[PDB]
Amino acid sequence: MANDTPFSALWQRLLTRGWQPVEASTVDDWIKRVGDGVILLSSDPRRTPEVSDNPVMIAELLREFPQFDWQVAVADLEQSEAIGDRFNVRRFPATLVFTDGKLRGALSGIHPWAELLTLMRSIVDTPAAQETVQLEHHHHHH
Repeated sequence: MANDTPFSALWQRLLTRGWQPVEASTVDDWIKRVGDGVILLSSDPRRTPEVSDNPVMIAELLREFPQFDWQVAVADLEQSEAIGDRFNVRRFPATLVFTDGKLRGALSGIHPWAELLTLMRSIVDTPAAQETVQLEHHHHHH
């Protein structure tokens, strides 16, 4: 891993709320380790009035599924583009649904509650089993 790096005060404020800062590359190993969790991409950008969203409702989501212990990560602004591409969310703000150490999908659309429950539940209906392929190294050379 790295040494942890707060890019700016605008960034570090998210770390004050919590969550792990991940990259498009190192998110792979992160997922396999945590098993169950959600990655927050670069969500809502600035507008003009305070009609923004900001990740505050993701907490109640997490606590609504207390069956698993979810780890939440943040994909910065840059990593979100590569990560979004990889998980086929195109390039739009969405939460990545990871359970069982495997990808369930993304949450693009469905913003208010009620519908979110059934929509997400439809995807996380039944638990599964992961392929289990964790190649970790100490020092092969670097």
